[PDB]
Amino acid sequence: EIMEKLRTIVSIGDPKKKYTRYEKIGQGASGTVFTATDVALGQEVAIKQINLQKQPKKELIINEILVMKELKNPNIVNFLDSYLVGDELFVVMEYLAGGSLTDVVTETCMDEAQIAAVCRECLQALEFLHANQVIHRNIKSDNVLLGMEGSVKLTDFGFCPEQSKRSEMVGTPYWMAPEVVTRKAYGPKVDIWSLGIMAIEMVEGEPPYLNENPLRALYLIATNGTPELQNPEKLSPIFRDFLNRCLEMDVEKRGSAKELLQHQFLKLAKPLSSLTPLIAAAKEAMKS
Ligand SMILES: N[C@H]1CC[C@@H](CNc2nccc(Nc3ncc(C(F)(F)F)s3)n2)CC1
Repeated sequence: EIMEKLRTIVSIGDPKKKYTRYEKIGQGASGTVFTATDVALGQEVAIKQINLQKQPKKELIINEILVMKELKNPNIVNFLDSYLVGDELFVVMEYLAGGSLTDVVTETCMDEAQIAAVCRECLQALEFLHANQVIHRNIKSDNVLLGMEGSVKLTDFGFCPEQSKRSEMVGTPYWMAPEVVTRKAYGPKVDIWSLGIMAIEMVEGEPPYLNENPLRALYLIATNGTPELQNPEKLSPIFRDFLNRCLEMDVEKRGSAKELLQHQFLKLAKPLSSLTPLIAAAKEAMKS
């Protein structure tokens, strides 16, 4: 087969002439991710190189790249373009110079206004994914990019994780909502849950359940959910309220993305340029 319908996403041309100074940045289960420079625009991009030959049956399934093509939003890392050489698909996406939310969380302390900005930006992205029936599933520190000009973007989701029951857990899935860990049918609002968790992490410098064995963490998530703050009184009442609405254990009561964009806590937001000192400090701390 000719893999039809590649026509819909591939542009003509050699991606090794359109882009230069490739540098490897991420191996990965089916994907090398490079960084590189557009020879015409100067712009830096991420390029995922995919061997369709080793793409087990996942052929039209992996033209959910076409879904990436249709669904574009300021608060996600967007598809830019794609090229083909032989059976190597190069997918070109936005590159954001900055750091991950994790790095900033580990090396700086954030105030409530800056946390309010991040959450605002994350909720805009969520609202978008949700209106288009995408659940992200992995809303963690590690999948938020903070841009040196104040951009916030979500990263590392599909749709268009499942571990055999017979397997040990090694990692703790600290971000996962209750209804997820007990393997019930779930919806969008799990992303809200996880955002909740992520907000705690921005305050505490760390995720919940890091002192915890994975199976205990699972249990606590199912029975208690709302991880329960080291020192509540440290947080403004409005922020705790925000947390509460995100971390409501009954799905129906927990807030939607759209609801929560109207919550009073996002009115604290500082402008996004307030995130840029956070990044510079994180870069400085990591020169080790
Ligand atoms: N899934 C997480 C997000 C990617 C991250 C890679 N490191 C990094 N560090 C500084 C800036 C930056 N910007 C990016 N823009 C686009 C990008 C790609 F599309 F590759 F994800 S990474 N990325 C580590 C784990």
